[PDB]
Amino acid sequence: VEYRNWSKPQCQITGFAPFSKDNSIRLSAGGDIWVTREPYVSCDPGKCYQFALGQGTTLDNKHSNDTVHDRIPHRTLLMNELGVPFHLGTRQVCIAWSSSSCHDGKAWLHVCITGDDKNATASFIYDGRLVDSIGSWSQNILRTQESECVCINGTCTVVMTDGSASGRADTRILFIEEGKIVHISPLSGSAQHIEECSCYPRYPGVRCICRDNWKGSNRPVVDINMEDYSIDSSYVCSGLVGDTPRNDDSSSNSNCRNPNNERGTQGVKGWAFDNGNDLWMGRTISKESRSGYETFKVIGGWSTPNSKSQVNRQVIVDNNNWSGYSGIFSVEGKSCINRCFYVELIRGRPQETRVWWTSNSIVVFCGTSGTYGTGSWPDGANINFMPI
Amino acid sequence: VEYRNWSKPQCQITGFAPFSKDNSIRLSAGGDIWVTREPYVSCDPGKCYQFALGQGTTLDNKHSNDTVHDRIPHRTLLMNELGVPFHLGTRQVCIAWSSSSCHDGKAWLHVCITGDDKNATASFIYDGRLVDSIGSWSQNILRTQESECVCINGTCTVVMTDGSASGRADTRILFIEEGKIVHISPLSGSAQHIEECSCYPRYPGVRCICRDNWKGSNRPVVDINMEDYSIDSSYVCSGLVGDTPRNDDSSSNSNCRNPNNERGTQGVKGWAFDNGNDLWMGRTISKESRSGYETFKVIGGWSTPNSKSQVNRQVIVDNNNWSGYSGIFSVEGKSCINRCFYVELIRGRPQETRVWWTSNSIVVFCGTSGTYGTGSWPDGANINFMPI
Amino acid sequence: VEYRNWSKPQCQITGFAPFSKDNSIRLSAGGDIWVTREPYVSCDPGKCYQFALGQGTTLDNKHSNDTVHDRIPHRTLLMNELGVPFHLGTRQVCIAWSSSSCHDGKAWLHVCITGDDKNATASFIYDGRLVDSIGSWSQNILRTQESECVCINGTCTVVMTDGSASGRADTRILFIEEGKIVHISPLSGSAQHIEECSCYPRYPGVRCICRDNWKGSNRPVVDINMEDYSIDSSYVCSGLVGDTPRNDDSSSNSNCRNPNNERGTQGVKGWAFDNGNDLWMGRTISKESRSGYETFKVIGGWSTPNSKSQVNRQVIVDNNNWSGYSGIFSVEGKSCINRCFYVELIRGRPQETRVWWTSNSIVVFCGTSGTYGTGSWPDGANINFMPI
Amino acid sequence: VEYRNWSKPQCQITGFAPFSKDNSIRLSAGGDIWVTREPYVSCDPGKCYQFALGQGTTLDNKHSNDTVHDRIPHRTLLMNELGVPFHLGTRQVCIAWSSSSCHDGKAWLHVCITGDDKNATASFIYDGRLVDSIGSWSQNILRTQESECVCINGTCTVVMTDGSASGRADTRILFIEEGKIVHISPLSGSAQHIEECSCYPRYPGVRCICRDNWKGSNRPVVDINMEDYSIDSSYVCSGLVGDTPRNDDSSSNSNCRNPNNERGTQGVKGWAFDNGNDLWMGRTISKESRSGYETFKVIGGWSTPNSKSQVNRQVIVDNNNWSGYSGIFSVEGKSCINRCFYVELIRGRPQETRVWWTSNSIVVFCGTSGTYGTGSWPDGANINFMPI
Ligand SMILES: *[C@@H]1O[C@H](CO)[C@@H](O[C@@H]2O[C@H](CO)[C@@H](O[C@@H]3O[C@H](CO)[C@@H](O)[C@H](O[C@H]4O[C@H](CO)[C@@H](O)[C@H](O)[C@@H]4O)[C@@H]3O)[C@H](O)[C@H]2NC(C)=O)[C@H](O)[C@H]1NC(C)=O
Ligand SMILES: *[C@@H]1O[C@H](CO)[C@@H](O[C@@H]2O[C@H](CO)[C@@H](O[C@@H]3O[C@H](CO)[C@@H](O)[C@H](O[C@H]4O[C@H](CO)[C@@H](O)[C@H](O)[C@@H]4O)[C@@H]3O)[C@H](O)[C@H]2NC(C)=O)[C@H](O)[C@H]1NC(C)=O
Ligand SMILES: *[C@@H]1O[C@H](CO)[C@@H](O[C@@H]2O[C@H](CO)[C@@H](O[C@@H]3O[C@H](CO)[C@@H](O)[C@H](O[C@H]4O[C@H](CO)[C@@H](O)[C@H](O)[C@@H]4O)[C@@H]3O)[C@H](O)[C@H]2NC(C)=O)[C@H](O)[C@H]1NC(C)=O
Ligand SMILES: *[C@@H]1O[C@H](CO)[C@@H](O[C@@H]2O[C@H](CO)[C@@H](O[C@@H]3O[C@H](CO)[C@@H](O)[C@H](O[C@H]4O[C@H](CO)[C@@H](O)[C@H](O)[C@@H]4O)[C@@H]3O)[C@H](O)[C@H]2NC(C)=O)[C@H](O)[C@H]1NC(C)=O
Ligand SMILES: *[C@@H]1O[C@H](CO)[C@@H](O[C@@H]2O[C@H](CO)[C@@H](O)[C@H](O)[C@H]2NC(C)=O)[C@H](O)[C@H]1NC(C)=O
Ligand SMILES: *[C@@H]1O[C@H](CO)[C@@H](O[C@@H]2O[C@H](CO)[C@@H](O)[C@H](O)[C@H]2NC(C)=O)[C@H](O)[C@H]1NC(C)=O
Ligand SMILES: *[C@@H]1O[C@H](CO)[C@@H](O[C@@H]2O[C@H](CO)[C@@H](O)[C@H](O)[C@H]2NC(C)=O)[C@H](O)[C@H]1NC(C)=O
Ligand SMILES: CO[C@@H]([C@@H]1OC(C(=O)O)=C[C@H](NC(=N)N)[C@H]1NC(C)=O)[C@H](O)CO
Ligand SMILES: CO[C@@H]([C@@H]1OC(C(=O)O)=C[C@H](NC(=N)N)[C@H]1NC(C)=O)[C@H](O)CO
Ligand SMILES: CO[C@@H]([C@@H]1OC(C(=O)O)=C[C@H](NC(=N)N)[C@H]1NC(C)=O)[C@H](O)CO
Ligand SMILES: CO[C@@H]([C@@H]1OC(C(=O)O)=C[C@H](NC(=N)N)[C@H]1NC(C)=O)[C@H](O)CO
Ligand SMILES: *[C@@H]1O[C@H](CO)[C@@H](O)[C@H](O)[C@H]1NC(C)=O
Ligand SMILES: [Ca+2]
Ligand SMILES: [Ca+2]
Ligand SMILES: [Ca+2]
Ligand SMILES: [Ca+2]
Repeated sequence: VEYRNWSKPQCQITGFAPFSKDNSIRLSAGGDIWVTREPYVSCDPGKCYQFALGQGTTLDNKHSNDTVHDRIPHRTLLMNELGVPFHLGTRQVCIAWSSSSCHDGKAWLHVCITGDDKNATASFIYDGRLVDSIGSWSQNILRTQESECVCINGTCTVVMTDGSASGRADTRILFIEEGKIVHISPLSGSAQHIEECSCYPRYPGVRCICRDNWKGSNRPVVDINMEDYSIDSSYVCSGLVGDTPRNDDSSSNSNCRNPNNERGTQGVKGWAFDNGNDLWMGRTISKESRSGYETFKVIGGWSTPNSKSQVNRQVIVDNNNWSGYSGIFSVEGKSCINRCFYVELIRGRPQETRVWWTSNSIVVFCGTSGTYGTGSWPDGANINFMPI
Repeated sequence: VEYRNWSKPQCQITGFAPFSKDNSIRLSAGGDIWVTREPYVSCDPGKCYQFALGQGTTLDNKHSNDTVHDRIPHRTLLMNELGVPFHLGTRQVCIAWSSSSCHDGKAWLHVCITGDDKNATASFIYDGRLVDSIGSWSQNILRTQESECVCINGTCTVVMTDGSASGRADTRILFIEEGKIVHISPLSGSAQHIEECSCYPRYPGVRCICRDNWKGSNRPVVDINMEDYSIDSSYVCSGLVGDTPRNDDSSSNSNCRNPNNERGTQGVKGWAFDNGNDLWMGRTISKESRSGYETFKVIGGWSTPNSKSQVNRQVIVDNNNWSGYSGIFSVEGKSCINRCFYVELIRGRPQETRVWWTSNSIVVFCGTSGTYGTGSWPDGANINFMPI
Repeated sequence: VEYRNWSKPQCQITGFAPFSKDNSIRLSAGGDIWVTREPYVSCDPGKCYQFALGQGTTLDNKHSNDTVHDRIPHRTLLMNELGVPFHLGTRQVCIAWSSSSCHDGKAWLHVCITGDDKNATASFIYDGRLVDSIGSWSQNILRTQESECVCINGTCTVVMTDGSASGRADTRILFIEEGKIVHISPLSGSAQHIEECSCYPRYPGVRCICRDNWKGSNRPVVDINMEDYSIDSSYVCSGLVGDTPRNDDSSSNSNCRNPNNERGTQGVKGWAFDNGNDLWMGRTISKESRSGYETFKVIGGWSTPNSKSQVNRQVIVDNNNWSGYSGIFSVEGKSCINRCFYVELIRGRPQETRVWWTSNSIVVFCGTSGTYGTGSWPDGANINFMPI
Repeated sequence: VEYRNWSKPQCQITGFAPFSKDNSIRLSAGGDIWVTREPYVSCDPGKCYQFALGQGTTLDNKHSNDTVHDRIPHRTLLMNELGVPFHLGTRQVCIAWSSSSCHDGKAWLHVCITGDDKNATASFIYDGRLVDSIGSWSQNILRTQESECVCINGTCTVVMTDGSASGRADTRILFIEEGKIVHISPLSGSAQHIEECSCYPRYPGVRCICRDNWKGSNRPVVDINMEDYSIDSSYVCSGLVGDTPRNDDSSSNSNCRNPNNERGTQGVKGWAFDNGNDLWMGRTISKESRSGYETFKVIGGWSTPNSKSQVNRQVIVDNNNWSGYSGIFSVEGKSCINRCFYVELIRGRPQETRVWWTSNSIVVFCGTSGTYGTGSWPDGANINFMPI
């Protein structure tokens, strides 16, 4: 087996087609299913896997109470084949309240963070064994992507942040070979706050669209040079911005370089990718809450500041339904690299108070060069039918 | 591994022998089992798999209420080794309220349809990745076989329909290579309505026996030429007709060419196959409801219009028990290709109203050249023992 | 992979050592576990599997009521790796209320009998496909070994009986190559009634120790010549007889040739094997009921009529606990063939009437050339703790 | 596949990083999970597995009552991939109330002890078959490591004891090749009582840190020469002793040679390993009970009698939480052999009497040459939420 290089052109897509749905919450009402959040998808050269951070409990279980909280020692990284719900036979791959995983063509890398808020540990597990670890450098919630890392020619890269959630933080980009950290680069460029990067291979480098939790409702961009380890960063050009919260479309802005200072505080993990001058992106339908999910192409959204002409919109989850995090993953085809995305469908607290837990299901779409119709694929559970 | 060509003669059979039974509904009364309908079977070169469309819920689960409905966003294609019940570790292969699957000798193809009735999307997944998609062409419930597609020399074919369920519709035959649609041929010939084809390899081509939901209780036949993509169609000759509803045997007719206009509206998915001038077929025992199931050979049933001489009858499910959809699948043996079939055993609504759900189990038989006895192999659940 | 020839000498054993226990009934009180009976064990060249006839239901399930009955259409052959309890993910390999399975070194053969008492069907499934079938020849409960068949050089043999349970019956020995019946030999010799043979390879032939349900509490022997298909039969010489019911040790007899007419009617499946002039055998401890289980070597038990000197006794299940069927299986070692056995531990009806079901667990022992101690390994469930 | 030689240098470590956690008890409150104790971890050349002794029952099950007891016939060795909780699909590998397992590079060896206290049997299972067995030599609870054995060049060694738990006993070191005992060496050296050895490869030999249940709160050391089968033994030099119970640090002693006679009776399974003159070790935080868990390096802890200079302490489980047994396992990396350890987290009786059962979960850490922070990773179940 050979290392992945991702050295094919990006598939020319017309939009996205339905790929997977796990129905986790509906099933939790009649079966033993893990409580999770922060899911993502990543594929080895043959097949795709779904990941999520468990809460060390199933849903119909008194331990599900108060699982809205982000970090406990019992959170572990769950990994199943895509479409297999997180049942009790699910393997816990490592201890983690923040994680990233990727396959370099030969084996899986998992980056797993756990421990005290002020002094966390990131473990690097490769081909089923612990190879390296690093401790918190800013003593303030060391944290990473919550989606797939990217490997080119045996070197994988992952973005990690330590420091304030609402101010200048310390972001670093790690380069990892067979689980061993070989280089660490500081963030450089004009992005002012970076969290939860959704990264994809863009040979010969890697590109990430992230979350600015401080001053921007426009999404930061991080560009990683795999050859000399140099880093650059900026903001997505599109005037149709990707974060939540954000201003409405008529009053949102981005200049490609700075956070827009428009309802910039807080945010949600999301994604986007460039195609020439244009941009494919997803976002919540609601500008204030994690409700609904839509994708579209912005004409000039990559190259033209404040561009707002969109086309090829698709509703993924209608605005009467809860969404959550979303992220990108890439899949190598015969002659091109396709882009896919997942969206987290969060149920329970804080939005739905009949129950005491917080969990999620997922829905997954992949780029297509063919044609498609319309629909909406929400979580689908009836909150009144759930164990509280 | 090589592409399948199915280039062996058809096995000479004397009837069918018991092969598999999953007992899904009996088990659902004491375990967490998926609610499903529209099951089918298909084998890779090594082993057989059972498929079905989940309802995004288990049976003992409040979400099982009102699962009689055909199309919701939460339906997904389930896939297990044949004989493994749909428990919570079952993989959901794609999002689908209509589907077909087949293995070309190298990898699995799944065709999965979901979304809005008037604007559905068909996804084509090959070797674990989304390769193509197509949108609705008549804006009226794009739909496909609900049984295995057939591949010869790396080209797979699947029959799809869009348009009226009770009038002229738009049926097309897709040719697919490694997940990519390479050609689409319109239906041609004298079949006037085509749904839910049960197809089998008949080298060098493919033959399908389908459901006419409009004017015929005789089953349409679709012949597919894999070399030039040409299509022909007609109706099964046998005067013992295969649809439900239908006239009783003394007053049923087929002329091989036209729908018989005998209780033609509505129908059920079924199968038949030719052996020279003769026909092997199955059908429900009841002529008006999906109750019981029988198989038999009709002498001259392939070649002689209105032939009604049967022999080698076998009861599969006695008429005091519910059946449902049925379909064919083919299995390559050492020197010949065998024909097998499955029967969907529907329990719950609308026929049994003590419970609020609709689900099924399955029973499976394979052609034999040996001898056999008699029996009946129904679902076997006691409706009074079930969670409602 | 090559066909098995079993052409190594038999292991010299000093007794048996603990190998496996599944604890099915204890687990059934807190988990979804199949109701089964008539288990057995068989190994491919790499690993062992446990088999049993399911009753189409789990134990904590209203359908478990009245599972004391032997034959219903919902019984299927279950197959797991040895030591994996029959949970809901268990594969049902075929439809069967009587079965036998074996691996020829290349693939599995399953012989599965189901259908009407007076007209049953045996299906032969090889390498995952139905290859042959045969119908009842005496119209009276066609039935087979309920333990492993034996294959030498690609030809597998299995013993089947059709006819009276309490009088002359029609026993036949089938020879099967890759699932295809190639020859059928009538029983010959002096055994007067043959059921439920426990067979083992004894190169160049196969030897079976069976159950006489008519006139003998001494066990019949069937010898199968794999080269010319000839059959011989007689009775185990040992004066310590293996069936239940039977006379006490002081008044039991066997002459090697005829049924002993000592509490001969009824019986239980059991096993024995020869070592030179001596005999290793197991049996219930109770002479009248399926209670307890013991193994020992009878000096001259193979060659000397009415021999009663035993040595190397081991209690497997003490007499205060229920047992049931037992059978032999053989395992190829580096330089010899080992013999192992399982015993079925029956719980519920008819002996324990607090509950309405009948099920079993298993315990498994293997021949050893080493040393060992003592113990008792019964089912271990508390009938008062069970769902009724 | 080749035999393991473990012929690489030991990894230089700075401490330990989080590796795995199974959350067994939390999950048991909402799912069917095995009752277990005496867990351990061992890896084949590709991946790691978790083992434990089941109690033949799930936790939410009336049979979980009184599972504090050490030895019943229903205990079996469970084996899952590391991180997969012991659900109902878990394989029971053999019958055992004491065990050890290891992989020699080609196949798994399991050593399984069961039966009567005064006459137990040890079974040796290699590559899925029973190869050897040995009976009790002192008629007083034959028992072994409860952690991984170690194989070099096709010879596996395991430490077994028979005799008094509180006085002179009979300890022997077995040498095993493909499951067959080829040599047995008596314990030699100055260790006066040996139980539950935690062994690791230290090419060309094997080293074990054990439990003295009689006179020492310092841990015995056993050195095994794999070339001539010679044995040596002594006690860990460190004045910071590893057993529980023990004296406080100010008044604890070890002279490297004799048991210290400081709260020597009783004990708990634990581990340590050498790095030059220094010692890495773990122990409960409490000196009297199985509460808390800490690791640290003792400068001169291997070579300097009574050394008490520690550095690089890490809390693994804070002292407000229950621990239990702990043990070492070794993982071969690209250029070195790493050392890892697991901690058993015991819940229920005798410490927590709200419930009537005794079970455990596990947490697992691996050596790292990188950096790390702080935390505590206890079982995490709320005893008040548990089925009693
Ligand atoms: C059947 O399905 C197809 C495919 O999904 C669908 O065609 C699509 O329709 C949408 C909506 O009209 C198109 O996307 C739009 O493109 C225009 C530019 O041409 C944009 O202006 C639109 O954005 C505005 O309107 C949106 C609401 O529709 C707002 O949310 C947004 O803020 C803007 O105000 C939007 O991007 C899309 O291009 C086509 N896709 C293709 C491939 O043609 C079709 O309509 C469906 N038919 C029915 C009747 O369901
Ligand atoms: C033991 O099992 C065997 C094998 O299943 C069984 O033999 C079969 O019997 C049936 C019924 O007699 C045969 O099928 C019939 O064939 C005749 C032509 O020879 C047809 O006329 C029959 O059709 C008419 O009758 C049917 C009801 O039986 C009606 O439903 C139908 O509409 C027609 O009116 C029917 O097809 C079959 O050929 C044999 N099979 C073989 C291989 O011989 C046997 O009877 C069983 N024995 C017992 C006592 O159970
Ligand atoms: C520790 O375990 C060992 C191994 O299990 C055990 O040694 C065995 O003891 C039994 C019982 O004494 C021996 O089997 C006996 O052999 C004699 C002939 O030498 C027979 O006469 C015995 O049969 C008679 O007695 C039986 C009851 O014991 C009756 O059931 C039977 O009907 C006969 O009347 C019996 O076969 C066996 O040979 C040894 N095994 C070996 C290898 O030595 C030992 O006793 C155990 N120690 C203790 C004290 O538990
Ligand atoms: C963030 O995490 C890091 C890494 O875990 C942590 O650094 C570690 O701190 C501990 C505690 O200070 C160090 O271990 C100590 O080393 C000294 C020798 O230098 C020993 O004397 C200590 O033992 C004494 O004190 C213990 C209590 O701390 C007693 O239990 C013991 O009996 C002795 O009296 C102890 O071994 C360790 O070396 C460092 N690790 C590294 C690699 O630097 C750091 O403190 C954390 N920061 C915060 C604010 O949480
Ligand atoms: C399944 O859902 C149905 C429909 O919601 C439930 O029956 C309804 O109950 C409401 C309120 O009690 C009535 O007003 C409706 O008339 C009922 N609908 C029908 C068509 O009868 C039913 O209770 C649910 N079943 C279960 C087991 O919860
Ligand atoms: C198992 O089934 C039997 C038979 O139905 C049940 O026993 C019967 O219960 C019915 C219904 O109340 C009574 O009318 C009969 O008198 C009973 N028959 C006998 C033979 O006593 C039994 O209750 C069922 N067991 C369980 C646990 O449901
Ligand atoms: C677990 O088993 C114990 C022992 O049988 C049960 O406690 C006993 O209950 C009996 C009957 O009331 C008393 O007479 C004994 O004194 C109790 N034993 C002890 C040690 O207290 C207990 O009820 C069982 N637990 C559960 C949850 O069923
Ligand atoms: C603390 O909040 C951060 C993360 O935010 C959220 C959320 O749903 O918004 C979920 C995460 N949950 C987990 N990954 N477990 C957080 N991240 C962490 C490390 O808590 C945020 O990005 C600010 O730094
Ligand atoms: C709408 O009815 C169609 C299908 O019919 C039925 C039925 O049990 O008859 C089940 C399917 N259920 C699913 N495949 N989910 C339907 N087909 C669809 C696509 O709904 C029919 O063939 C007429 O067009
Ligand atoms: C009818 O009884 C026969 C079989 O006996 C028994 C038993 O526990 O004794 C279990 C079987 N149960 C199943 N195998 N299912 C039977 N065999 C059959 C075919 O019923 C007996 O050997 C006489 O013929
Ligand atoms: C009897 O106690 C021994 C073992 O003790 C412990 C314990 O938690 O301390 C658990 C074991 N439980 C199991 N291994 N099942 C015991 N060992 C046995 C064989 O009982 C001890 O080391 C003294 O000899
Ligand atoms: C869940 O925990 C909360 C907070 O501690 C408490 O207020 C509430 O009563 C609990 N709810 C349930 C369902 O037990
Ligand atoms: Ca923001
Ligand atoms: Ca019709
Ligand atoms: Ca008898
Ligand atoms: Ca001690």
